[PDB]
Amino acid sequence: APFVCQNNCPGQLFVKVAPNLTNEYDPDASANMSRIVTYSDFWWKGKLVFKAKLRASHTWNPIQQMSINVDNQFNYVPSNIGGMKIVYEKSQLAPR
Amino acid sequence: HLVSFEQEIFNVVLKTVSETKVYNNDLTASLMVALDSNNTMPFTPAAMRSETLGFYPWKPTIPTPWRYYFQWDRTLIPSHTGTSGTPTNIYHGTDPDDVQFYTIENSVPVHLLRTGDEFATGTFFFDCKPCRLTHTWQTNRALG
Amino acid sequence: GVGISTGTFNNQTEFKFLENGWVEITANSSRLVHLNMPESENYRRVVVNNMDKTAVNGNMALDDIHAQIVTPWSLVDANAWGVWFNPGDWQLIVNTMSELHLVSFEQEIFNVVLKTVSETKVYNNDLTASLMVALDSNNTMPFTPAAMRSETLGFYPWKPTIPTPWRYYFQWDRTLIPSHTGTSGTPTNIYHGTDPDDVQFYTIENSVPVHLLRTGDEFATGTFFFDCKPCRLTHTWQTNRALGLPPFLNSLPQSEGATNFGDIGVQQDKRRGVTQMGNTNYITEATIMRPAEVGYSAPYYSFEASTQGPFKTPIAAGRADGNPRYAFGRQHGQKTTTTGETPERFTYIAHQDTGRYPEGDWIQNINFNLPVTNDNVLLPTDPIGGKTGINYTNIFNTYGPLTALNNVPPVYPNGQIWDKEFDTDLKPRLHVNAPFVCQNNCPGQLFVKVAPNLTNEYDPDASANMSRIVTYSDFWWKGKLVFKAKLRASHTWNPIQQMSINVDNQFNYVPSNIGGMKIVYEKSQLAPRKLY
Amino acid sequence: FNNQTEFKFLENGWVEITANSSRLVHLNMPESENYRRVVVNNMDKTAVNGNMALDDIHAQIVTPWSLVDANAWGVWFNPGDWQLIVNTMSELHLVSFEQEIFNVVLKTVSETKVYNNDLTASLMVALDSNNTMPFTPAAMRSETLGFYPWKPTIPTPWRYYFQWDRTLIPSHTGTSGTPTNIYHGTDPDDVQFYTIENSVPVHLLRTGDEFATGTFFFDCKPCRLTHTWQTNRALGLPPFLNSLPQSEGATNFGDIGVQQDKRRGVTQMGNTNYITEATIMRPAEVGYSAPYYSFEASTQGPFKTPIAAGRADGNPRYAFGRQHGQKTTTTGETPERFTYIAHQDTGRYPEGDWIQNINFNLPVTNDNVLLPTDPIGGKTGINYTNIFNTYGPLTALNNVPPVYPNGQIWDKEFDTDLKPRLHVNAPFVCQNNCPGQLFVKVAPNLTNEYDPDASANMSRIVTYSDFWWKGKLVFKAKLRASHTWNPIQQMSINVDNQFNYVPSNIGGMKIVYEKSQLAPRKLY
Amino acid sequence: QKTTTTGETPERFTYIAHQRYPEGDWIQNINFNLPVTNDNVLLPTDP
Amino acid sequence: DPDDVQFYTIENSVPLLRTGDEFATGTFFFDCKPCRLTHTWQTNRALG
Repeated sequence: APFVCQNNCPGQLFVKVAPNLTNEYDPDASANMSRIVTYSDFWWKGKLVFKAKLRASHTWNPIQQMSINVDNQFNYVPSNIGGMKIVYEKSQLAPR
Repeated sequence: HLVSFEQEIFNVVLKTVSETKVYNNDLTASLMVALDSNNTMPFTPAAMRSETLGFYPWKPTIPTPWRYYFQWDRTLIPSHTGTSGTPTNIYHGTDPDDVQFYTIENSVPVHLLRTGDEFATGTFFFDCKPCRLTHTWQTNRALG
Repeated sequence: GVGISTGTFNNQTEFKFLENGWVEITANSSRLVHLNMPESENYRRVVVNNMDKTAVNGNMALDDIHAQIVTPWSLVDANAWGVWFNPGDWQLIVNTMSELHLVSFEQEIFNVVLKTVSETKVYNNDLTASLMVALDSNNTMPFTPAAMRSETLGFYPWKPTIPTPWRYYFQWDRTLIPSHTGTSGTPTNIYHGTDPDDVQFYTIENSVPVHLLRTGDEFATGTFFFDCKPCRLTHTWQTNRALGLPPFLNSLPQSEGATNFGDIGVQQDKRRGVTQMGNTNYITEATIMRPAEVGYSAPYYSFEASTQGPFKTPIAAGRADGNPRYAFGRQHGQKTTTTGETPERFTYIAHQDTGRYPEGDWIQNINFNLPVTNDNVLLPTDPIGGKTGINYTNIFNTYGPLTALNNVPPVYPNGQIWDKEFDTDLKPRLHVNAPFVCQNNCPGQLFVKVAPNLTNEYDPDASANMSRIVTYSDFWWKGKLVFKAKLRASHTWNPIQQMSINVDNQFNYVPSNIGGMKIVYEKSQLAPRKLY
Repeated sequence: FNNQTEFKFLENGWVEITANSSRLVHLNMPESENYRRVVVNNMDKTAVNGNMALDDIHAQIVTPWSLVDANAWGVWFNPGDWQLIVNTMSELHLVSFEQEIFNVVLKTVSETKVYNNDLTASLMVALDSNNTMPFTPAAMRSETLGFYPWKPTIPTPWRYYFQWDRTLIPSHTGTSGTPTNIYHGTDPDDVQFYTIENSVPVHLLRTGDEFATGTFFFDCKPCRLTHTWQTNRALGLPPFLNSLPQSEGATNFGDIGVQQDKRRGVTQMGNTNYITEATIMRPAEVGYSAPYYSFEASTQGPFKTPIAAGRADGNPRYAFGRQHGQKTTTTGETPERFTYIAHQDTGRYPEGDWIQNINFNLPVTNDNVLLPTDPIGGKTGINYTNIFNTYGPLTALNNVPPVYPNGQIWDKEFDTDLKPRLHVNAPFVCQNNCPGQLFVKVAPNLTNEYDPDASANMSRIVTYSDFWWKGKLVFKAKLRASHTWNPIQQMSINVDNQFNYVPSNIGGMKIVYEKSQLAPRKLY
Repeated sequence: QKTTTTGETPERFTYIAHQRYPEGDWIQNINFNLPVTNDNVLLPTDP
Repeated sequence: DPDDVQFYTIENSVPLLRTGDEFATGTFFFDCKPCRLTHTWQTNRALG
């Protein structure tokens, strides 16, 4: 990663479904618990916040930059049957 | 820089399946949720197994089924193809004085969420140094 | 909780006759709106190519090629007069008002209900699941007025409504070279190209915030205020001959009968006056100067081509060869008990007399012989380019610094109310499609989508989309469009034209008690207005 | 001296660009102090039949002054800075402009040659803060101050058009005789002779003193660094596709559902039923067909009727020299040239234009349609799309992009009562008043041999000057945002274009055209 | 990966980050015989 | 290589003199750790 938390990081978030125990089960059984077929779905939301410094031009020459071109164009729009992709993108472009 | 982070889980629904299949709601049972707020459990991000939440907004996602990697004892002497015989390749179990067992239910508080309530991770903050999105070409030949 | 409804149905439109000759018209409206789930949640890029009907020569106008991003969301668009005012209201406003403004607009969704299908089909409420709703309050999405396809909400209060599935244009290249029946060349027609310069893929989920409603809570767009210019409910009759002072008459008709006429006494070259003919002495009403030109001629049935294919050049006014033609279905005014697929159709023959008559006009040489020889005059029947049916008026254009024009009239029920300004640096002077143009921003388009009601069958790896429980939603939309309008006046001695229920048209309004209703079109501009 | 550019940041995402530019400026004394009324001619070439387009006849007042003009982009921004301006920002406004001049030098030549110092004499300078002199922007002739800081540059000798009368009746190859091709002199009512000496007060400068302006403040409306891609066909709501595809691959097109004559919608023209994407009503018109390569005759001879946006025709072609961006190591006199194929889709494509008769019988027959293939006036080349004009009240246009480095920045609004809606040459047009031009001249080092009775030019010692110049030009601009899931186009250094931006072995340099309006914008 | 492809094969890539060359360097004897003799230099070619 | 290009000029980056006038810098201050003249006596043979 580019960042590492020195003291501590944000907490690890765990989720589990409480058992829908059937009436036939009781704890004296040796076998695994008999449950009703159950599933849960939920909506998640979060907000990372970054601080960033806008660059400034110090060379005379223009720097390399990330750009759509004729070749890579269709990577960034869906297909007929609803496909999507996310092609990788380089991340330390400007010459220091 | 990293500055702040938060989460919330909201608009929960729990459901059950009746056998064709028919789909029904649940309200008495709960979605169990726990936040390891002090990094007590072994720190194990999902990118190691490549199972973080999906990247497209307009699609459901699955959370990774969690496991943590235990203590164990094993030896393997190297060899290369064309060598005769078989190397010493044995598993020995565990060092019981280094073994540790972790469980959520005694390590972390649990919220029994239901179809009607939220859980909100508090606004965390970071101490991270500047990342710098630029690169250097100068080798040792190009110094001075 | 679930048990309590939240909002009240209301179509009761009311007239507040405020002070000093202005009336504030609160067009409340309400409908029941029915959504099915999307066909699939994935955004699809689709491209259409009717090579079949446009490989045949001479079918240049039939072209339908385009690309569009078929989108899971649906659009709830009220931008049509029929959604707001009933025929009694329109009778009133056209007969009694002169000028009209657009003040403010509001929306709220309430009483949302969501249902799923279980085995014949048996239907139940899913009290836990959700409807997604999203307002583009900043107009980040491209403006897509549904009236141009007759896809607004339905114009009847009592009958339910279905909202249009949303889609928007995505850039394409095409050249279609024209050809006639009997051209050998088999012209170039190539369906392909998207430039990287121009790609714009917009998604609701990223571009705007979204609310996840449940059966029990409401969404309300706050009061958005328009800024627009006035619209005139009155029409101008003076084409250029009827402007200014008429000539003086020396011999008035002595009889009462219309078969006799009055005479100018002074011979045509002895007359006084001002002219725009530097080398000719005759003064005649076809030649006397006038302050400026009313109306403008334009090349009629001109198609022109830019990067995205050929298109019809719009014209600001008509004399039918320029007046708009409308087409619409059961939900928008066709007699609802009719079988069959053919949309009802009308052409709005506007009363605005500032049109042109391309069989009436000619050009003649600067020497200006009065009895023109054939070589010194270009009649509208003469060929151009050797073609027999094409004449000079098809190429002609008189638009100038001098040409005055009226705005497009309202048209009831199928016409638009508002449109958005083009984001060009140089703005056009009028819009052919709507009377009012939002200068700053238009009201946010409102989008809706049944929240995915997943089965237990979803995974990261499945190539197929998620296995959806078949789910549908019905919600009660309510809108409040507030107009402001001045009352008419009575300058003339003799009464203006007014809308009325003449005995023949009567049973186009009162319900054909077999079950049907219709909504016949009404002229919007009735009274005359003096131009100069 | 300064040539740094500073990007100060303001509240809410505006940015202020303080562009500094400085130069070492060289000026020889005039050939003569005589104002000259020169009539200029190419009589034989324009009198050969068919050569009307090359008609150069004009009259001008040659002046004993030079013009210091900073009115082009390359004076102020370098390729590195222009990248950041183009690719991060959506809108741009001019704020303010000032000049100042410093470290004047003044010398004479004597006889190898000895280059004397002449601290006694003076350099002559005139700031036209009163906007008296007719505006004569050097960008159109590629004569601005040079687009590099380091090497010196020369200010161009100044001149302005006099009035003239000319007629040139056109004729084709093989027409009989020579058509009426005459210069009729000038009308007395139109005459305008100006002199700097009675238009502007003149400062005298020496080695040891300096000059500075006040800050001109601009009133201009925004230029946009983004382009509109939608034409008429892409406005509004697409038709609903009843039969969506079932496979990937471009061969699997989608099919709009119900037949042509039975679809719903609105059409502007209505004697026939068909609602199609060509015929569906759209809110307005983007662009317009201008009559292409129309030349019109004035009192002062023929001229090209300009066009608002191009599709090559109508797109601007710049010709420029070594001081303004041609590779300075080159020898010879052929100027470098580029045609700026602008990004805007506001143009028009004449080969797809067609007209058809009112009746609209659907598969059209030859006698009821007019095509670009078809003659007008018997001329087998010229077709109706040349004489066509569809400027109308519904036409909408986008002001001209910036052209870097040769393009002009600001330009003056014409004094006419009815003013044009856009200018062809400059993105910004200044309404109330415009930057005062700056003129420079060298005072005569008269010989002792001068007297007023001699009718030849005044005898002078060979004199020349150089001086350092410093302009400061301030812009305000707005930063863009990620309105869309895809990345936009951007300017970049790549394997092919890298050597354009870095010097040669001899240390010469070049500057290459950078497409400005580079990000897409939602039109409707 | 393309959401609509079938199959179990993952998509792979490597980050050629903008920023050693083992084939291009050597270790030699301290005495520094400039036209170096075989025994006095160790090269990447050498087993 | 195109990513690596860094062309610089004094005139475009950095902010005149004659006989009888002068130039001066601002006064700089360092924050370096001190240099020391001590001799470490432990060697490959001598340790502890």
